[PDB]
Amino acid sequence: SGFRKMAFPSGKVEGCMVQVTCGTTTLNGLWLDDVVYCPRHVICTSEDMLNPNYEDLLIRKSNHNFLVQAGNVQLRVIGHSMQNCVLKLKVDTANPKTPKYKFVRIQPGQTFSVLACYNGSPSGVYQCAMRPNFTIKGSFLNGSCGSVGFNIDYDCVSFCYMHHMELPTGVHAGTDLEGNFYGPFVDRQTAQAAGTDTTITVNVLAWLYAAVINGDRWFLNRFTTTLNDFNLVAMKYNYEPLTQDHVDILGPLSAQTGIAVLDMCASLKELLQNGMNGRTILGSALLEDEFTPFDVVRQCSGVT
Amino acid sequence: SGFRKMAFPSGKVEGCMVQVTCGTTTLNGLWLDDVVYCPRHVICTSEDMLNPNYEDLLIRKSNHNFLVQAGNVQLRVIGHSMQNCVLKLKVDTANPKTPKYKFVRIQPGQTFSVLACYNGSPSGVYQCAMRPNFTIKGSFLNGSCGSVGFNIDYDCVSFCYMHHMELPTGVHAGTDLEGNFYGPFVDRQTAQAAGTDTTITVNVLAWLYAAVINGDRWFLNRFTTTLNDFNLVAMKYNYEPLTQDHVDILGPLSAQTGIAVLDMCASLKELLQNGMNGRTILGSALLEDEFTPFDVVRQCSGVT
Ligand SMILES: O=C(Nc1cccnc1)Nc1cccc(Cl)c1
Ligand SMILES: O=C(Nc1cccnc1)Nc1cccc(Cl)c1
Repeated sequence: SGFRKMAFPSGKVEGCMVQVTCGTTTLNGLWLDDVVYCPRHVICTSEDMLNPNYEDLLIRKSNHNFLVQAGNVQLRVIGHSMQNCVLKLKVDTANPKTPKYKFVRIQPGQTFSVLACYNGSPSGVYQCAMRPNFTIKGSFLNGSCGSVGFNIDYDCVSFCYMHHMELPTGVHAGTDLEGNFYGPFVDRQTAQAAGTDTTITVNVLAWLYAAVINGDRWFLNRFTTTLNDFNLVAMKYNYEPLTQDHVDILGPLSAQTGIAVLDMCASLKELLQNGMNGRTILGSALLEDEFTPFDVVRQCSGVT
Repeated sequence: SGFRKMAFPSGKVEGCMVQVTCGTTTLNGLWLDDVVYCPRHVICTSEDMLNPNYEDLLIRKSNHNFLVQAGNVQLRVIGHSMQNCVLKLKVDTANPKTPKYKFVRIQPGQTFSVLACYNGSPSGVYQCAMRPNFTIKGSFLNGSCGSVGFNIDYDCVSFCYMHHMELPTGVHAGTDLEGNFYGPFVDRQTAQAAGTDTTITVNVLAWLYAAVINGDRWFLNRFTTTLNDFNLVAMKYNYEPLTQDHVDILGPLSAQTGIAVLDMCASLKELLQNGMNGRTILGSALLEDEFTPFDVVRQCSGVT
């Protein structure tokens, strides 16, 4: 029992972190096989960041200008290429620590672990959700760029995120490992509108099932609701509309607890309309949305 | 910017996890050098757990009865010994993945990362605080015993905790790596009183400084207080009494923000007496106490 915001074990990802330097900028790279991936803004200077012409900035750079260091060993760069907002540096040595890996583009509302790094060295690991508006509320400082987000299925690391920037609002933006930004963001030092965010309804419901499994049941009530009635409440409280797909994904949790999904929706409806009344659920005084139904089943079953 | 409940990178600890089986019980062991450490209750059966005579149960066991598996390789056990509530299994092979390590007994209120494991395999990593009452509010299932808590200072892993049991209340109890329980707990299937817990005042204050550094300043006020006046409020709200040692430890955070420690104490006093008024601080609707001043400085400075 007990429920924590649990990150994946970061060992397989720590073995992939390197330092990338170009000119006066140093950030993190991910070394998989004979390729080092890093944000393309490593090639910029303070004069460039307002509206960099990346194609032009990269033309002034040669293989020898990209200094890649993995701990104490220097990697030899034999090729460089820009793919969207990421640079791919071909190196002459395949990473002996390369795990089984995939590059995936996660969907908004899905979760992942972030291994925050500075100068190619890991500082910490935390669990994140990709917000419905494609931002992440992380913990990153200048130098953390190139830190990656990932999920692990037994021995395969699915990399889903690479950190690129902090918006003027303090929220974070980045790309998939093909350099495609999540959201409307561009890698420029400019004010950029993050769209209206909503709460990930299916995750809140999954976390309410996690609460029930772990003994916190005060919020359960004698009511039920329909998808339509619930969705009017979700609309009013800036919650993502619930669909039958979401109900279907909550099936295992519904089967384990014996509480029908629409009955849990009626609990959530009462928590939205009345608040917590100074009470807590799994140590929280607000409705948590950064656990998916998959995360709940995995944590409550002990998947390694 | 941003503030997360950040765990240490778990790679150095994942390389130490093994599976320990004795009879019909399987749990986790920590393999450091040529020694495997695990909870001594691995030698019990369901008939024994109410009041095991560990000395007697261990006498019926030989080196060949302790099956230690590190992934796919079996380790050869050449010695066994009980030290307090831990078994030390001498193996003929030193762990090639042994990092620089220390065994430390942490103080209540200090934090650490837990690498939850099942059958010698890591499932996840999370940050914990040792409660003032020597319990930990973790996430552990049956089979998680032997999972360890640790801190990392550059390349040295200070192991501080090994998981032994879940109390009937759902909170967790365990030992240091010499087998000494934290708190009054004994490794028996019996109801055991956890003492009255309090909130870790110095940590809440450290987290209020983390909030200020990251832009959340609404709670700051025009008031100040004394250690004595604050301690009367702390007494009323079951907060640990604040001492000059705690104020001294908050010195760096006080210097960085320019907010005197007693001024931050007056903010905390108003939050205790008036609550949050439906507002949040660093994404939380309650006062967080699982970040030490050291954790705040480290996260806000980027120590790797
Ligand atoms: O945000 C940037 N760095 C940073 C700082 C703090 C936290 N995370 C990241 N650098 C940057 C500046 C302007 C545009 C771009 Cl793409 C990158
Ligand atoms: O608690 C025990 N296991 C467990 C289950 C769930 C979460 N954490 C641990 N086993 C045990 C039973 C009785 C006394 C002792 Cl020391 C150990």
